[PDB]
Amino acid sequence: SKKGQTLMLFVGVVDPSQPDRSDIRPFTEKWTQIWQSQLYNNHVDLQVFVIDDNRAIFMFKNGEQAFEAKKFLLKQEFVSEVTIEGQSFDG
Amino acid sequence: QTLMLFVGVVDPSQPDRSDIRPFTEKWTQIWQSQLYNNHVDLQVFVIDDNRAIFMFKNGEQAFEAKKFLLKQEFVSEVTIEGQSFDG
Ligand SMILES: [Cl-]
Ligand SMILES: [Cl-]
Ligand SMILES: [Cl-]
Ligand SMILES: [Cl-]
Repeated sequence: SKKGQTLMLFVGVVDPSQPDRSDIRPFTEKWTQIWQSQLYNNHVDLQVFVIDDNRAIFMFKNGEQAFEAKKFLLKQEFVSEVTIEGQSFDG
Repeated sequence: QTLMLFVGVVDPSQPDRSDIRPFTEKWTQIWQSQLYNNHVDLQVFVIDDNRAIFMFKNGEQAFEAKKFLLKQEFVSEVTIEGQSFDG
């Protein structure tokens, strides 16, 4: 069982070597898994879903850690943006 | 185990358009409400202008919802995933 509401991140990826290119799925898959590993080693457990060729969702086991994860991701070269969202309605 | 559904939405009156956020927001709310009136509680996370995640913390209810959603005119696709953290 979890403590707290469910939060996730959306994480955009840009390859600076090809900056206007959105169809970079291999690169997004590579780097999101690396970031997941680095976050795991900082004691932040999350599940990754690659939902576009250049965008992924990180779902947290503990939503309290969403800000630590956003802060980490925004330090990474290939992260273009990061937003945090909770549930859309009231269910 | 918590289960979730990835739900794709299509507006047949705006065929081949993904920029249908108002329609997606309306219909995901309606489906959530209809399921709640039959005792299935879920949370919606809208993830694109035509896609949402429905999360079922009573996990088994996800298969009931999947059956309900796949027969909706405005649902293009529904896939089911389990919540799982490496460890
Ligand atoms: Cl590391
Ligand atoms: Cl994962
Ligand atoms: Cl944000
Ligand atoms: Cl909700």
